[PDB]
Formats: sequence, structure tokens, C-alpha cells
Amino acid sequence: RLLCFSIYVTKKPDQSEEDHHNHVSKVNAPMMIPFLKKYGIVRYTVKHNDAYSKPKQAALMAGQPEENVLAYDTVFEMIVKDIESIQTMQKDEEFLRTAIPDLFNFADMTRTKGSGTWIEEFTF
Amino acid sequence: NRLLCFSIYVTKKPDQSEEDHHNHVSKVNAPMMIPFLKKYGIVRYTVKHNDAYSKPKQAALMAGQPEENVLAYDTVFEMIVKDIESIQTMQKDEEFLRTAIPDLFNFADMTRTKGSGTWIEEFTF
Repeated sequence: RLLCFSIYVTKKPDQSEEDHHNHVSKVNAPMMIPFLKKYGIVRYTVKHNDAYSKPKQAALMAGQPEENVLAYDTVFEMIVKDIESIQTMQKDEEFLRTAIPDLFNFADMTRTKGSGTWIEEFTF
Repeated sequence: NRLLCFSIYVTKKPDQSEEDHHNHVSKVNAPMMIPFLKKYGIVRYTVKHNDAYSKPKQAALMAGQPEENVLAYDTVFEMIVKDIESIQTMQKDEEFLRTAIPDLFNFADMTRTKGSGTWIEEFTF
């Protein structure tokens, strides 16, 4: 059974949505990727809710009341075989001085939410 | 060329056991869904379970977080597609309307479903 760690990010207050998502894709992702590789993350997914995706979300959610649109600026998902992979990553000396301070440059750190699940996956 | 993701956040049917909910989802709903997902070109389908098996792992990951920060639904479905017309056509397929749609009422609280639509980046190692 594979597990999934989901991180639901509200963008830094005052930060443009364009600045937020550019930082996430162009700076945070290449910062993250070496740690994810080193600690055996199977899959990493970054989900963006911005001007580009919003009309598609509005079409998919047509006929739903707005409070049914569970919308965060960015959602990260890490799929792993064991949560110890993630906990060891997060305490990695280098992680604490790179990925952790970078959070304050794109996330409202008073509002983050998360979940841990077991998953089934299908590809075609 | 950006992939899109449709996320469906499901609260279990009132009075349904966690065990019954997740067995129905994995064993009945998934094989019901898989042919439609294939036919309509969904790239990836992910079913995320929050039950007795995952809960101590989530408690460990979320250690030190206030309970209201644990955004927890019973089941989360994610469909990754090249464009949303794939999904909308699937959902209006007459066979979908008499199989997948009624099956929702046998495992989901249909007054409480939430969703989102996002564009995604994906990495494998």
C-alpha cells in the first residue's frame, strides 16, 4: 500500500498569484526534487489553482455552490512507501536550511493544511 | 501542454461503516469506473483513503498540528486529463448516468461533496 502526504497551501499574503505560482514551479520544485529523489518519494504532484485553471474548474463545478469549491492556491502531494521517508527528509539538515525557509517566500504559513492517506493508482 | 486534475472530496454515506465505505469504493466503484476512464482518455486516476489503516500515519505526519489543520475526507478521487471535455463527456455518457451516478448514493453523502479543478506538474523518480 502506497501512502500520500497532501499539503494544502494558501499563498503568501500580498503575493501576486502569478508570483506565487512562478516561485512554486521554477524555484521551489528544483529545490525539492533532489530531496524527493534521495529519500525515495515515488511521485510528487503540484496542483495549481490560478487564472489558467479557473475557467476549467468553473466548468467542471458548474451548478455547484461556491462553498463546495475546495480551493487552495497550491496543493503538493508526495506518494511514498513509508512515511519515515518523509519524516527523514523533513529533518534532513540541508532541508531545514533550504526548503523550510523557502516556504515563507510563497506560503501563508498560518493557514497550511494537510492529510495522510493510502492510495490506489491507475494509469492508461 | 498542461495536464488538468479534477478532484472529488467525498464524505462517506451517513450510517455507513468506514470498512463498508472503503470496500465498496475499492472493489465495486473502481472496476465500474475504470472502463469509462479508459474510454474517455483519463491519463491517471487516484483514489485516496483516510481510514483506520492510514490514520496513524497521518497522525505522525501531522504531529504538532491543530486538529482543524487536518483536512480530512473519507475518500478523495483525482482524475488527470489532457482537457476537461474528456470528463464532461464521460459524465453525460448515458451508461455513466445509470451506473456510476446511482452508485454514488451507495457510498457517498451526496449533500457534502466538494471538488476542485487545477493544472498540475508531475514528477516520478
